[PDB]
Amino acid sequence: EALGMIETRGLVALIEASDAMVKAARVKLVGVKQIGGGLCTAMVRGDVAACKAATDAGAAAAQRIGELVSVHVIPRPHGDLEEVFPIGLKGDSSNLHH
Amino acid sequence: EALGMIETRGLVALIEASDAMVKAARVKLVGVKQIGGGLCTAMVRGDVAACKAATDAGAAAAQRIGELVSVHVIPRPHGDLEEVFPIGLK
Amino acid sequence: EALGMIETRGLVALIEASDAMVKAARVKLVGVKQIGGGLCTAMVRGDVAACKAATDAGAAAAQRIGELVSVHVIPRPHGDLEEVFPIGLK
Amino acid sequence: EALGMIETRGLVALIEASDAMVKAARVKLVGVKQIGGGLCTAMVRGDVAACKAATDAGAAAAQRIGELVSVHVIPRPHGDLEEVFPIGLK
Amino acid sequence: EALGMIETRGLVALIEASDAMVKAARVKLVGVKQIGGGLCTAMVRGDVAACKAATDAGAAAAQRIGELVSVHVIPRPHGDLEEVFPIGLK
Amino acid sequence: EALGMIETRGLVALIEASDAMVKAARVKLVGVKQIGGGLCTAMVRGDVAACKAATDAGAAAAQRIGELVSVHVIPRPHGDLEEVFPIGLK
Repeated sequence: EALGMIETRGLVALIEASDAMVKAARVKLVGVKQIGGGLCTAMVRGDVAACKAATDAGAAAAQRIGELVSVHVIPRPHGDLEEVFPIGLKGDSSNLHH
Repeated sequence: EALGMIETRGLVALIEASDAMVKAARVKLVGVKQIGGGLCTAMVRGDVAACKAATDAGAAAAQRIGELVSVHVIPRPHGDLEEVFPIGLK
Repeated sequence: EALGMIETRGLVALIEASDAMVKAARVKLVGVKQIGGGLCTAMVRGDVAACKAATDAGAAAAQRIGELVSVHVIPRPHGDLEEVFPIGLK
Repeated sequence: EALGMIETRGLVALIEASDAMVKAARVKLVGVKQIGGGLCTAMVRGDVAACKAATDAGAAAAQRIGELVSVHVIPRPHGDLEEVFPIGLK
Repeated sequence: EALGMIETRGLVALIEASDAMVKAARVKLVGVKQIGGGLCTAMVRGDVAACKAATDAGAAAAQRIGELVSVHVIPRPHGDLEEVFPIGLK
Repeated sequence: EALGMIETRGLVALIEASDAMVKAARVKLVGVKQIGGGLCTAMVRGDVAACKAATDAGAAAAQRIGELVSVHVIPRPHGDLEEVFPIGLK
């Protein structure tokens, strides 16, 4: 699956984009993270062409209400990019152990 | 049933808003928040019209005692939203 | 009972105003929450007027110690505000 | 019965401050604190005047190393301050 | 082995780097620390030749997606570095 | 024993300097720390001239990858500093 994300400086701006994203296309919202500075990021997985459209509409709704800084998509997430980023669906590592 | 929120720089603006918000219409305050930064956000959920009123009161009520950043209401939050954001009635 | 609250940008100013605040008149320091940002805020609850005297003086003493962001008071803090901000009696 | 503080933008400017304070006079360093924005505060307790020499010396040692933002001292802190502020003797 | 890292302002730029790093060459992505004002840093470890191919590609691909604040590889970090920084093979 | 320390803004910068720092003279990296705004420090102890040279190399190594806030040495840390700062050998 593709990785879509947008990062905003300003939460409210973030939630709105997350709303429009998951509304735009067939993409789930595998979570969000903030890292200080007021910067904070939301991330989604889906059909590549889904995550493309969602982010696109995400950036829109974001610019409208707040300060959007960056948006980007990644058709080919590195496998091991996960054990390190909230980019995960729950592969049930722990609920997978039983 | 709907979701209104406002984003400040300044806690004291955010608390004033909250207060105008609930006090302005029929909408329960479901989450405050922070993102490092000095920025933090308050949340409410009620009738579409309810949230627009309180949002309107808070934005204004904060305009006066500090920095306002953002107001918005989302009439019909996508379900996915809630599992991620502090946005539900517990 | 009313709610007084001051907010600054620097802990020193802050613990300073709270000290006037509590010294000025009939009020009790009840919470302090930090947004990081270098913004920090204190909270006290007296009879409305005891929170005006109290604040007024707090912001003063603060400003000499440096950078102050907000002062404000709310005589009748909406009820469910308590359950979301460190404003509560205890 | 004397409470000296220093506030810096930068840790190494504060670890210096404290080092000179404890050294200058007979005041007991009862805790550090940080509040985002790279601001943080060192606290010390002693003889009123002893807090004055110690502050004057530590403030001054930081102004050389870097970013100094606050130096104050309260000879007679309310008791409310202890239970909320980390100035506690321990 | 060698240790290369990239530091960004922005998590997104960051996430892209790592992804282009782990792709560019024979390197294992071993860490991501994070600090204030949204600077987050990313660790990797491999052939010193290989930590170059990667830091170069990860530096680049961030460049276009946002704010890069530093690239560097250390061929042979001291053993100390290990016990005080997220570099270690876990 | 003394104390060398070299504060930054930017982690990667701080890594290179802890490395070279510990690589310059004989000294022990006793620990690190951040306090927001993305300032952070490393802290080592060793024979006092150890620290002079090491700090001094970390400062150069640092001045280049990124931005350096503070270097300093305090040959004779007041024993008190140590129960409040990540300064000790544990």
